[PDB]
Amino acid sequence: ATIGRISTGSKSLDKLLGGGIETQAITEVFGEFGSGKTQLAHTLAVMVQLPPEEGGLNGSVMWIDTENTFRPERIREIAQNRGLDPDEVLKHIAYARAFNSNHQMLLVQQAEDMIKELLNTDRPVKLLIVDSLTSHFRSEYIGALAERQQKLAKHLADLHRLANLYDIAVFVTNQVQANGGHILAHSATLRVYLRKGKGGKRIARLIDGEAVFSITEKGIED
Ligand SMILES: Oc1cc2ccccc2cc1O
Repeated sequence: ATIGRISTGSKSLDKLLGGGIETQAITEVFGEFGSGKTQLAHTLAVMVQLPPEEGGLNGSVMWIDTENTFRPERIREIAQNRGLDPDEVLKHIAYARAFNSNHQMLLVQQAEDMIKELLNTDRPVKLLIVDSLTSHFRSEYIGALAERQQKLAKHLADLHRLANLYDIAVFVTNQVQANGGHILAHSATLRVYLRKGKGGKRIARLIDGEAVFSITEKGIED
């Protein structure tokens, strides 16, 4: 398949990304608590449902939530201010809460079943969100870094296999703050560092210029 792109909602961020986040890729956004990673996830879950002329892929979404941070009412707001019907947008987001890191890993295998079901339809899965990818692994493997890295490596490999095999954009969030971080090392296809700037602006930089945007009723925008 050709590489598809999903607009982030921000022209600035899209330019930094060469058009948007890519299918057949894992995009990892990392930064401190409150930097806006989950807002970017919510925005992408709407944008992907637009036609390509507006920066989407007419795609369906699968969302794995590890922190109970998915907000359907926020999806509705973004959809309504992106000219889409909010009920339709929500009907095309499959949502699951991961109870722990082992359940999170099983949910990726389950996602493949729905991906296959939708593959030949007019609304194939085009976006798989894992928010937060690292939170359960970090809390469960305190004092056991070597074992944590083994499990994370397999999880990321599963996500790669889905991105490439089914032409999906995988978008993952990772909280990194004071003294923290192996990030995801070199595993993601693309690492985006997100931070707060003056006056509520958000600033993004590729790790391995900078885009600037705001969180609004449209999700994010310049
Ligand atoms: O109905 C489902 C929703 C999911 C969401 C994310 C990951 C896996 C899922 C599996 C489902 O059957």
